[PDB]
Amino acid sequence: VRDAYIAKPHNCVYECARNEYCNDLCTKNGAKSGYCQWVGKYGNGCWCIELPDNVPIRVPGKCH
Amino acid sequence: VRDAYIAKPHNCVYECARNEYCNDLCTKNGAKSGYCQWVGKYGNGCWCIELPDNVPIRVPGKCH
Repeated sequence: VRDAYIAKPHNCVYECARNEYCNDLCTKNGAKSGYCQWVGKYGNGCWCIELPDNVPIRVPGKCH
Repeated sequence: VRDAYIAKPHNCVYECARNEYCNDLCTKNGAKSGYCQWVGKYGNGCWCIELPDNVPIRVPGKCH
């Protein structure tokens, strides 16, 4: 498992305005919990705790 | 076509913090354009202009 921004196609974050939205998105995908980052590595977006390894995450590179 | 909040499965909005994120999402799904609406019927989320009828929208009920 890993803690990371959960990705949507292709190598993009899910933006967010509140923590519960991210908690729900994360747990639906198997993570323990999640919250909304504002000033993390990739800016605004959902961050998941203990996301299963085969769920895509945001990594270095361009989103589109 | 209708102006509406585009839905993420299942009956969820896409939350947002910048307009390009919504315009990108809405136009990929065939809308004329879209923007990040902070306040509205279904609170913060992407609002699309003239989304095609076959693309789900947020409707009453809970996101799941």
